[PDB]
Amino acid sequence: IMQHSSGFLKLVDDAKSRIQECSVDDIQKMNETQTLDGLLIDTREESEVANGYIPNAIHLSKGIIESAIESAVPNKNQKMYFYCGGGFRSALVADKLREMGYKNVISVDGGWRAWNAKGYPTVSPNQFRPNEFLKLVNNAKTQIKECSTTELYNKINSQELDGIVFDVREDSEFNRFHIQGATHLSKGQIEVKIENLVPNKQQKIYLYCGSGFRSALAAESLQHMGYTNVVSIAGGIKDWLANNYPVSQN
Amino acid sequence: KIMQHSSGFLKLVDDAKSRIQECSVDDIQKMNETQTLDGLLIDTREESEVANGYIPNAIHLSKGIIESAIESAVPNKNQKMYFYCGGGFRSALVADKLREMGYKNVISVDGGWRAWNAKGYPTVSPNQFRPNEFLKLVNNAKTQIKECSTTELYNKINSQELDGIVFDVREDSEFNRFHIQGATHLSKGQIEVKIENLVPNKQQKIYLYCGSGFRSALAAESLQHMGYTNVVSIAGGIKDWLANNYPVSQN
Ligand SMILES: [Mg+2]
Ligand SMILES: [Mg+2]
Ligand SMILES: [Mg+2]
Repeated sequence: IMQHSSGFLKLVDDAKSRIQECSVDDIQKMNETQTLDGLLIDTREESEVANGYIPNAIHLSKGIIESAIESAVPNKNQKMYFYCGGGFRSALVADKLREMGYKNVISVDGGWRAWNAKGYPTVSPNQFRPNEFLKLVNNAKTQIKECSTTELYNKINSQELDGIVFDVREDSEFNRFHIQGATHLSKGQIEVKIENLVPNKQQKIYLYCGSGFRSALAAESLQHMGYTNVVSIAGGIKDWLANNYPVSQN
Repeated sequence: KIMQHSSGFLKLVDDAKSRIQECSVDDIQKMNETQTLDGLLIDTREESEVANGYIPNAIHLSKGIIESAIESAVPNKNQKMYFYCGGGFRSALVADKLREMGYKNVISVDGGWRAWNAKGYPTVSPNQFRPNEFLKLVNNAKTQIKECSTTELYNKINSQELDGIVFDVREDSEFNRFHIQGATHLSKGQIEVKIENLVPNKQQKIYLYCGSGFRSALAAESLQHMGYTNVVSIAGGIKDWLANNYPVSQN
């Protein structure tokens, strides 16, 4: 039960005179039918969104949204739906973004209170899993060969390395540190560059990333190109560091 | 940049292009020029490529990281997204992979950055970027409000001459890291909701600070619209406080 004060609500009433609102029903119907046609933006505090949020939502708090929106959503025509606890703070957000030139903004009347008053589905932050990414990764792992960090490190340390090692992380990740002697070939660029770099498609190639996941996807892709001896390092450089294996910076 | 793409890569690209929708760089340019862009415009190139310039209205999600990031960054599987790369080839692989994950409202920009520049269309450098509308709002607020320096606030606190209530209007995570000793956390998000209960006397002197002086200026302007007549924003924020080697507090 909120006890909103008169001066706050005067600001809210003024904002609501200028911005478009929709119902929680509109959001729920678009969610259920997979027809949501804008960004759905939770403007509540970090401590509020930790207790659950509306499906398909992203977080940009009212406190930071003006300072962040032009970098995060440069397109002034982008359709955006805002909600907060009760439909009042989100009206102020939509009106400020309208003032900045984002006119395709909608505030969700009633907000989180109305959403839960109708019993609509919610999600916890702890519940989030990148399910489709992990499905793609498991799809790749079924098709490829993998090798542990211990097996690779033991080969390197024993001067029995039997393949080329590529770090398929981003520039910034590789630059901070990498497995010593690894060659940087980002997953973004690997299919473009591999045939010029490694024309022998039977050459043994080890790929690693942060976790074993991006490298598995990259290895599947190289197999589609006819590379027959690609190996992904299970657990990636995270598992490598967990085993206290060493890393190097250029 | 003249590219020499290998046959194996282009077979993958041909397979991807057979399953995804493409548009032209003209379509992107026409939507940009008329402010009618109707989806996210996503540059899938490497960090080192985007650092040399990019297409207006674009955001960056490299092909290397996009599958690992998309469900957190764009949870809505119906979100319309346009992808571009150097030449329309990597971006087709990206669009096809996101389609495989259930993001069907995806389009690859045929010809990519190379066709964009071949037609002489406008580009942005990363160093050109300025949050112009945010800075306009801040200057808008500063015109109307009172400000004082970090040194004025510091001297007042250390003289036991503190004449106002001090609010940190940053986010939860920022306040919990460290704050000016004794300041009450009242986020800019919640300040209008809570201020009348915490400060019923609208002539009570109130100091607001944030990281830079920018959010507190916006918050101070909003408090004035509610009839608070003695709000003061700390120019330069807690960054200028630290710049003067003034100490901070946890808990
Ligand atoms: Mg596959
Ligand atoms: Mg104003
Ligand atoms: Mg404290």
